[PDB]
Amino acid sequence: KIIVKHVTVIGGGLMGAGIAQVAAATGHTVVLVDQTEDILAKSKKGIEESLRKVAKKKFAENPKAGDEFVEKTLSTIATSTDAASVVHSTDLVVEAIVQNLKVKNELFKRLDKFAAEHTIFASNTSSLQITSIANATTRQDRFAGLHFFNPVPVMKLVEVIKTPMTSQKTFESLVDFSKALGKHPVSCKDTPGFIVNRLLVPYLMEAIRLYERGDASKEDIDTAMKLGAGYPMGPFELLDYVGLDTTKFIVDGWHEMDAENPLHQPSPSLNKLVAENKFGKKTGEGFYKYK
Amino acid sequence: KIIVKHVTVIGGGLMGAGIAQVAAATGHTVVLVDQTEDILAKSKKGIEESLRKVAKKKFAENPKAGDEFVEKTLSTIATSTDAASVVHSTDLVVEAIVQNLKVKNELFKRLDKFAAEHTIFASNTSSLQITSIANATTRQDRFAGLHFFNPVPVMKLVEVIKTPMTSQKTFESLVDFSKALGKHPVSCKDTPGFIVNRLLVPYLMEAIRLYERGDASKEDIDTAMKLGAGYPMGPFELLDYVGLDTTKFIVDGWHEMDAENPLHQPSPSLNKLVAENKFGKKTGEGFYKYK
Ligand SMILES: NC(=O)c1ccc[n+]([C@@H]2O[C@H](COP(=O)([O-])OP(=O)(O)OC[C@H]3O[C@@H](n4cnc5c(N)ncnc54)[C@H](O)[C@@H]3O)[C@@H](O)[C@H]2O)c1
Ligand SMILES: NC(=O)c1ccc[n+]([C@@H]2O[C@H](COP(=O)([O-])OP(=O)(O)OC[C@H]3O[C@@H](n4cnc5c(N)ncnc54)[C@H](O)[C@@H]3O)[C@@H](O)[C@H]2O)c1
Repeated sequence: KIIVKHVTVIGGGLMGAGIAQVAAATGHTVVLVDQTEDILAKSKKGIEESLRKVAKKKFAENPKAGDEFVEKTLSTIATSTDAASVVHSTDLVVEAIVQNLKVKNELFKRLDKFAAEHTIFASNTSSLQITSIANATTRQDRFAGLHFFNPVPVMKLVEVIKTPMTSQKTFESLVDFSKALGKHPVSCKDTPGFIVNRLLVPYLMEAIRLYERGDASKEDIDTAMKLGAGYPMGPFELLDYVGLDTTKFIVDGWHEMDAENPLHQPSPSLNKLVAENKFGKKTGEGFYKYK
Repeated sequence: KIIVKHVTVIGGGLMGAGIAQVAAATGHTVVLVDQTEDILAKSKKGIEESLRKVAKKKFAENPKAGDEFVEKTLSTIATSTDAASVVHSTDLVVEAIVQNLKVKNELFKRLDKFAAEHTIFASNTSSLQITSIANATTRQDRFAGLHFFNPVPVMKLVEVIKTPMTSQKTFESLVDFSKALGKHPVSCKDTPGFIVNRLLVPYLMEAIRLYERGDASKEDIDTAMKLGAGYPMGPFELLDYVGLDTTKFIVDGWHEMDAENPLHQPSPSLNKLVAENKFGKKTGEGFYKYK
């Protein structure tokens, strides 16, 4: 049982950068990876900005401290464009790149040849079976899902996904790692949607359908779930918040592998909006318009 | 323009007593109806204790005002075992009794002939279509759903259901009444589950099925939805809170009405717990053990 000290995060987007940020802020030695240096420098700048925002709202009584915090955490975030150059000495690889099974497998297959014997491989994906990706390597015992939620620095939850091949040693390691990041880990098999998404998304789709049916208004559905269920965000504010494109993606997928399941029939409204580039808060408009 | 001032509540259970308490606590004259004097004496005793509980905090700095509040509210709640005798000149009849369609229709067909012409009829039912009960009277235009949530005096939401026969005058009357109770009304057509239950129960069942499939434990699933979706209670904690038998009854109804919808497929575990009289908190045990 080895303790994860060096993390190699692959993906400089919202998730990857967040994962990198939290790992470094909790003492882990990180190497963020992306295709260009501009992508990387820009991703790291976002980390700094986010971290400084944290600093002020924690070290407001001694900026001198907040500065050390931010530079210390930032310094342990090395960067590289070819992950193959650092996996030979890394303890864990957390992938958070484009949802393309082929590209992911090509990545992990090559990474398999460079990685150390102990090195563990994890994917933060939400629309692919960890198993499909793990079979690109001959490291299945050290392969598993490590699912975070945006905004990673804030969401306390982390789903540790166990394939039929994940060893018990790999599992305890990521569980331990999850606690080391200050997050709370849960267990789930390699089933579509895992826990959260499997229970959130189908619900988000139902709300949409109740609206399309004209049974009630969006504003009302949102009020109904917030007040009658105590949810932080109404379903339509949540859809716009997590992305309409992101949502449609996971659902088209589920629908694809089970065309007959009613829980995944596509929504004309969600499609139209998505075809119109109205992805929610990201694009300033989804089911609602924004500032 | 009908302004609801005199309200007749039929049913002194958890929902009934709660609806009467709030109505009376917000300046409306109330007549609570039930089958026997003891029932009534107990319902009114609970209302009095709930109010005291509040008044002992709310008026800590004003004991006198606190008593006046409790007495005035209490004395604005009359009791009776003869509904027909009360609705002679009432403005609103809110029904919250045993979930038997046959019994509700009889009660309403009868009340319909004694109530004043302007009296609006409403049902707080969760497992019946308002249209059905409405057609037991010849006052359908004055018949609607007025759905509250336990604990009534706390939950600020109220679903105002309008059938395709309900008048706008009626709808608006109940919307103003809702605000008068200090609640926040939302509109939904007469469709099974309306909004909250229609979007919450099937989710709760999906949580149960995920567990029945063995994909994840109840504990992790609840932790997952709380930390990952910010929900106040995990689906299992919530299931024990709302009543496994209550939950079950609704789902069955939907299953009977739609025997082929997979969202209403019975849950072996849910049926077992009910069969073993483990309904949740109101038993000390359901999916979990309490106190
Ligand atoms: N958006 C969410 O809240 C959320 C939650 C869970 C999971 N996910 C999934 O996690 C992934 C992370 O998404 P994101 O929002 O950060 O997106 P993003 O587009 O901002 O970041 C992805 C990054 O992957 C890089 N990349 C692509 N191919 C690469 C390769 N071969 N080598 C190195 N880098 C490569 C891209 O240049 C890009 O910067 C997505 O696939 C997404 O579906 C998203
Ligand atoms: N229990 C819940 O959490 C919950 C949540 C939502 C909706 N509901 C619905 O709300 C209504 C209220 O349920 P409750 O929890 O207070 O139940 P309850 O069984 O505690 O109360 C019902 C009351 O109705 C009385 N009653 C029955 N038939 C009657 C009749 N013909 N005339 C007069 N009184 C009669 C009973 O004596 C009893 O006091 C029901 O229709 C129920 O399906 C229940």
